[PDB]
Order: sequence, then structure tokens, then C-alpha cells
Amino acid sequence: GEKSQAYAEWKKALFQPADVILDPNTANPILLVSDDQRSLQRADERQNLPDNPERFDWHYCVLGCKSFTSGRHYWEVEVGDRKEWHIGVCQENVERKCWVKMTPENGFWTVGLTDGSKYRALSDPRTKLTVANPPQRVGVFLDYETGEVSFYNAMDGSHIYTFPHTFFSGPLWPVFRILTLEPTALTICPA
Amino acid sequence: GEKSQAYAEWKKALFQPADVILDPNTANPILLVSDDQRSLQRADERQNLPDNPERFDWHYCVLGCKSFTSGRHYWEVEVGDRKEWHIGVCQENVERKCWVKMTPENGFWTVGLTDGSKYRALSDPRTKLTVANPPQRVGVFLDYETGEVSFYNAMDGSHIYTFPHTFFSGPLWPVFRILTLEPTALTICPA
Repeated sequence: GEKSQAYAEWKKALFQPADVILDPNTANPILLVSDDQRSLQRADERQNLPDNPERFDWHYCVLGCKSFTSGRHYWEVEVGDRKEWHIGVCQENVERKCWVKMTPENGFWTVGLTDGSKYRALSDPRTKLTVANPPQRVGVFLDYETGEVSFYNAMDGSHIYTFPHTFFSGPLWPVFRILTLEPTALTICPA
Repeated sequence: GEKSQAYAEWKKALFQPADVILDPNTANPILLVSDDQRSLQRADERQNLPDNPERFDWHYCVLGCKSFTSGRHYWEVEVGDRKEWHIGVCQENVERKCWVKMTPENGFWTVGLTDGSKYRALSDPRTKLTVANPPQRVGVFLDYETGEVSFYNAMDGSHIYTFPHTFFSGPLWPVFRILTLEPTALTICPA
């Protein structure tokens, strides 16, 4: 398809493919990280984990294993028919233990889905998205220098959302959040 | 402040600022192009102007005086409170005389406003946009090499719309369309 091909070529012209794996030491104790570190599920209740300082205690979040301090990066996430998910990037210095709202002001740039059909950007206030075809696979695109975080339907190349250009402070991490206990996992596409 | 600053730094970092002036020779006869070639209004009825080959005779369109065959470019348009307008880029080879639907397949990449409140991308089908803050000034962003046409609120840096990445055929011209008679002109911001 021409739109698929143009999407493939744009990613190659401009963005380094990140090979993102989930860091289980950061995962909220209700999350399960797969042994291959590409997939995420949710437990029925908090499991017994050591509360190391990096772990998200409150928000159902996990980070990637590598951060970005510069340049243009993308990765793709198989959200499949999940009813609920949010993905994007967050600053190294985000609050991990106490509650904070997951907003750019607090160092989170994420978009996703609630209740099967409600797409939102987690701006403050939240941005209601209108998405013609529900994505099965989402591309996350970072340009550190221009402060750009944008999201695409990775199967048809359609744009989902771009946050206002911002100024990042410190390293950015891929972040993933699931609130629900449902059959479809969240899975990272390898580079 | 930071949103405006980051928007300014991004467009300066990556996009060549276009100084766009309207070509009255291309303008549908119902259009009025200002003396300084920055502003566009509609007449009550078609003026008696020659149907030279470059003039749009069907769509209420006018082009800029320079095309893009390479590079990244931007320009901003003061739409103010005008209840109807569509802006973007089109191919040099668009149908100017006969009815065609303004779509990417027909060589037009445009977004805008109908009846005061209905924002759309003129994709096929049309994309209903949700815009929480109605723009007064719209930034038009072209990247020829990656087939990218995107639109921003130029006052607060908030994203409006990005077409799917495509493959461009030949030169791209700034294009402007107004259907209605109303008090507020469209005005191009100088570079």
C-alpha cells in the first residue's frame, strides 16, 4: 500500500529504530513483564516485589531498559484489541512512589485508550482524539531536540496525535501503562 | 510562554520560512487579492477576468507565487474569526478548470473550517477534527522529501492535523480557498 510504504520510508529517512525491552525492576508490582521482556500483563492483585527506588508503586507503569538524551527514535507497540492501554515517554525524574497526574507538566507524554473506544492524549486537560480506524499497532516517535512526541497507526501510516513541542529535562524513557486485567497483552515490536 | 517558545525553536530548527504572496493570476474570479498580495477576500460575484490557463475557474482557490520541489518549508496564515477557510498545498498539475474533489488523490492537501465550528482535513473520506482551541493563526508545514503536510495552532503550538506521509509528484504550491462572504480576510504572515 502506498501509505504503508511512505510510512516505512519516513521512519527510515528520519528516526532510529529503538529496540525496546521492558525493565521488570521499574514495573508496578501488579504488572507482569514476560521473560523475553517484550510483553506486559496485569495480575489480579499486587505481587510481592522489592520496592527499589525505580519501581512505580502507584501508577501501573513500567519503563524501557534504555533512555534517550538526544536524537530521533521510534518504536512500535502491538496494542491489538486491548480495551485499555497508554504508551509514550517520561522523564527520568518523574515521581515513582507518590501519586502525580500523568501529564506533560509532571514529565509524562502518553496517549491511549479507555473502555474499548475512548482514545485520549494525556495532556492537561486530556485531549479527546477521534480515530477513524482503531489501531492494532502504534508507532511512538521521539525527537529529543525539538521536544516532539507523536503517535501513528503503524499499519496504515495514519497520524494519531502530536503533543505541543516542549523542552525535555533529562533522559526520556519509553513508558507503558495498563490498568485492566484482560486477555490481550501489550507487546513491543522488536527493531 | 514555553509552548510558543518551543514552537518557534522547532520551526526555526527544521523548516525554511516561506515568504508567501498570493498570485492574483491564479485566483478564481470570485476572489479578491489585496494590493500587497498577503490578504484574500471573496467578492459578491465573479469579476470579469481572463480565463488564462493558470486561473482556477471552478474551485474558489488561489496559489502562492513560488512552489516547492524539495525541502521543508512553513508559513503562517491569520484566519482570525473567519467562519470558513481551507489552506494547504496542491500539485502544479491539479485540475484548475473542471470540477474535481479537493483530495490528496487529486493533488490537494488542505484542512480548514466550515460554518464557524466544523474543522476538517480534506482527506477522502473527510476527517472530522476535534479542536479544543479554535486557531486564529495556522502554521502550514511541508516536508517534500518525507511527503509530510502538517498544520499547527501558530499561537499556542498545539497540533491540528498531519496527513498520512505520501509521495509527492512535481512542485507543490501554497493554496487558499474561501467559499463565503464575510468580514474577516485571510492574511498571510510575512516570513
